[PDB]
Amino acid sequence: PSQVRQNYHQDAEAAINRQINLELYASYVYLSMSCYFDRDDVALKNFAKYFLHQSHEEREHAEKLMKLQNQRGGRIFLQDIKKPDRDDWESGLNAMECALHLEKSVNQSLLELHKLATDKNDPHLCDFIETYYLSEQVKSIKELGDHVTNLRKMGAPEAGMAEYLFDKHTLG
Amino acid sequence: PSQVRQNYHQDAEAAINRQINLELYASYVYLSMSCYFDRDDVALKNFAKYFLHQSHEEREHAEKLMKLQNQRGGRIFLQDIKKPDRDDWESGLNAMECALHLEKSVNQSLLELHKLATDKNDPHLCDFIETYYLSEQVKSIKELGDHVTNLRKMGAPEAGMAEYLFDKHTLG
Amino acid sequence: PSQVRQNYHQDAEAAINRQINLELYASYVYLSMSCYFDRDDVALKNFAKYFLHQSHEEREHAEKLMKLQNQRGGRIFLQDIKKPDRDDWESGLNAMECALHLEKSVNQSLLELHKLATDKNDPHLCDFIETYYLSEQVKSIKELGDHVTNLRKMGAPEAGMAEYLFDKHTLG
Amino acid sequence: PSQVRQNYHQDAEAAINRQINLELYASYVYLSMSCYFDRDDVALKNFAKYFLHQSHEEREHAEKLMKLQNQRGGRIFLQDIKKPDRDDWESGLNAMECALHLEKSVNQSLLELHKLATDKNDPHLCDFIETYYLSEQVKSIKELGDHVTNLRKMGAPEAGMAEYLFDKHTLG
Amino acid sequence: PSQVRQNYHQDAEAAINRQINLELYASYVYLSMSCYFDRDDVALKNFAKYFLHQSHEEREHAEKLMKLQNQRGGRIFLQDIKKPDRDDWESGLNAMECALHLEKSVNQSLLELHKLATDKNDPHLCDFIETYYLSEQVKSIKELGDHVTNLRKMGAPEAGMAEYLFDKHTLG
Amino acid sequence: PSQVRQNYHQDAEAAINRQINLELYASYVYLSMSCYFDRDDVALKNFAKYFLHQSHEEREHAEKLMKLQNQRGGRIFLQDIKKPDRDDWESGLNAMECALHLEKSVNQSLLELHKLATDKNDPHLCDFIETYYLSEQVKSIKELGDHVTNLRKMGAPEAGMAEYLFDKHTLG
Ligand SMILES: [Fe+3]
Ligand SMILES: [Zn+2]
Repeated sequence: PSQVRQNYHQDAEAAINRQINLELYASYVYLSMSCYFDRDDVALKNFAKYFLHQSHEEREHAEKLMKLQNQRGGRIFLQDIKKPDRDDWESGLNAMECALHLEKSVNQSLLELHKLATDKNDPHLCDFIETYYLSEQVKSIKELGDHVTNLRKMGAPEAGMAEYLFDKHTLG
Repeated sequence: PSQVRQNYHQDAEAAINRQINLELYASYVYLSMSCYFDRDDVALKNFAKYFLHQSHEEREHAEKLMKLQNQRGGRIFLQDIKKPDRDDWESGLNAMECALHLEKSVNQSLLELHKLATDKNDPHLCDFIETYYLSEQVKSIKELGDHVTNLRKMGAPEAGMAEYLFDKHTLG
Repeated sequence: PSQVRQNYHQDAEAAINRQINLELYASYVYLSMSCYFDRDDVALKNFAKYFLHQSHEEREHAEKLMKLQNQRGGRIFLQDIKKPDRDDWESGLNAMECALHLEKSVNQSLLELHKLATDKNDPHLCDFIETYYLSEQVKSIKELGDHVTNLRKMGAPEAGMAEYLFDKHTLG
Repeated sequence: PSQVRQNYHQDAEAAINRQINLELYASYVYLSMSCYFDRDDVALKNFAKYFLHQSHEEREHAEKLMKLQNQRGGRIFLQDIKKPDRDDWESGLNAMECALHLEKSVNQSLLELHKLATDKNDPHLCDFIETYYLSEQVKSIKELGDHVTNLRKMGAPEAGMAEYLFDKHTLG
Repeated sequence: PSQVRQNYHQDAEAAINRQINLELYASYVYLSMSCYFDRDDVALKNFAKYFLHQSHEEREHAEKLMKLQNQRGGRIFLQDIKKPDRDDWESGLNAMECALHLEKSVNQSLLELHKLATDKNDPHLCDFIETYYLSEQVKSIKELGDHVTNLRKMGAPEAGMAEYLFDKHTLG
Repeated sequence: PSQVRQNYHQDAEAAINRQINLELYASYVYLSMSCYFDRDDVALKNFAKYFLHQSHEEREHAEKLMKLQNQRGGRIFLQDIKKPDRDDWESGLNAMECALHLEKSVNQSLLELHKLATDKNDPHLCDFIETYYLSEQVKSIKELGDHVTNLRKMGAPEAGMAEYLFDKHTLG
């Protein structure tokens, strides 16, 4: 056992590794979205910038989980970062909806992680999750819901000016 | 259900609405205290300023609860803000004691809210409450206890100079 | 009678208390509108900011009325702040129209207050009203009329881009 | 009962007093380590500075705990601060290992305190512990583990240049 | 013997260790006073700040004695820091009187230390004591006498405003 | 065919996608190395920082390849980022050797990419590779060779002070 490990259940370590993989996958999905919006035939620069920022934020969340794992004496066991479920995201609105679904799934994973840490009576793990990931997930999910709502009202994707003007105003 | 709603129990939403109403009522009570101390026949400008600041802080707490409600996909259902239980607060000491009682009741409501969020396994709600309201309630209750203790020792309300000097020194 | 009171009719005192309640109610209604526009399924951040500013301005108007009441030796008697007539304001255009109606009603109340103060020959009360509330009410009513006109011409709420672009340009 | 006390179990008060004593004892032990490394025949100035900083941080932790106890209406009951288990810490590596053991024991005490506060449904106490002591304990334990690991790899204490160079580089 | 030790009698080393313990005990007593004055039911913030400053100054005096012990080649042998004689100090005036008694006892200990260092013909120890502790003790004892005199004249503790106004003016 | 695509062979598109995957894998491997060196039982902060910087640089290289693919009208097709071949890198010297091998393999892939772009007569692709990846690969491979040489000469890993001093001086 690690010299620093204390009140850090093994299955909490495994859940943290799984959450690290999930955050890396979310970063990869956001990178895919950014790439799709950097396409010449999509050409939504602010959508691409927003999703690239989300990808970097997800990578930072993963790195923070790795730092937490090392802090608690757990060992990081990296897995394959699965490819995003598709390459063509088909619209700014569809990409925002997929990002909302991804952040809701990541929030569900973090909620299960917090539940596990509570069951194992790991107050530091619970505090770390609720301080650095749960509030961030709620804020990101609310922002994505706002984006999806605005795009839907604007008439996206059918209304071609909708996505362009959302790119300029909301994301620019 | 709201597109952003996740792990947000209906009764947690109802408790948040009730807490919003309670914070608005506390703001109204503090406004009443400030108005009472702005009276010509009371004329405690720093008591009035202190209670006006408390009223604005309570309004900000309510607004933050509304922001949380919207963040979690819950719907804000505002109720009548009941009038404060009295218009004449009868002294700086009595007003401070009533403010202490009000903050204790608001803290009890927040504690019940945290208990409900814990029973419903809403870690984000628990973290939000404990981060933005429980520490603030403890600090405010301690400050009000200090104010009441100092006013009682100084001889308020019978010692008419006690309230004036507390207004100038502690609240000024 | 208050030592500072002179040429302040009791019915003027009651009218000022009623106006304080009405301004607090207007603040509450504007807060409700801001909450509605902070919803994930509405997501009009500048509408929410505008109505929150209106709510804070109405609260400041009530605070100034209470300061006036204390200045004149009258006694502030706070009443229940009634719940806003609805929680779902159903559109930016509808919210602006309801705000216009609310400000017109508040202006009518202030006009009746000025008429009363003129009847009781209270020149200071009349000057206070016309200096701090009548001009503000006219300006706010004109601004709300402009907002409603622009939203109606834009095609709101049927034109989904109308409310979004009004949010960005006029309110942003 | 203190006028500010609310949802503060007496046994939580006793546990906080015990944690006060434990943090003061940790401060005393760190002071002893700093003194040992300020010895002419040890002469590790950065080890002494590091352990003096740890002692002052432990004293600040105890001060914050007593501020919390007063904030919650509990009564601080100070006990004898037991002398450190020894005066000669016999090496930088041994002192770092003893500091790691001390911080692990303090973290275990804080974990038991958080468990008790959770059992007594004291969300403010739990939040205070996790916000100000659990994260700090994890960080300090990780830092001490890093220091011990680096000293062991360097060959300390047998390799006499190991402790000196760790003093200069890591602690300097 | 320590390589640096020179003209440093063994009993001078023991007296320095005893004085280190006494200064740590004085720091602990001042910490207890500060905690008592941070209580909600006495709530004298400037009394608490003054006694916390005294506690930190006593800790610094102890640290300087440890530095002197190491400088002279003596070995620091820490003992249990006895708990303060009581937790409830019962008043600002009583706390100031107890602090005066504590500083006079510490001054007596330092005077005996200087007497011993003179008997052992340790001019450096005598100079260190008279330069860093005797003048400080005389100044602190005079300040505490002034505080006690002012509180007694003001009518403390019976005069409730006495302690509050001394807290504000002298200690604030 | 993309409206912007010109002189961009399908083989070049596929090779760019493969190089994107390889750069992402290199970033993942560097992240694994950084995490390994952030372990309590490794505790080489500058090794961890160096490998984290390498991981971020590899991610930036991948992002630049994605930008190039979109610029040329090719379509980014992301694949699974395979887990690094090991989790425990077992040494600073071993990690540097593995990084050298990884950068040599990435440089070989880039060289094959340049060979393909030359065979397909894609001068812009060749220029992009040789301007942004070949010089960087040569510089990184030389730096890693220098690091490995210095660690080997220092006696790493057997000389436990070797890795620590390389961490402080070369990487710090
Ligand atoms: Fe060196
Ligand atoms: Zn002293």
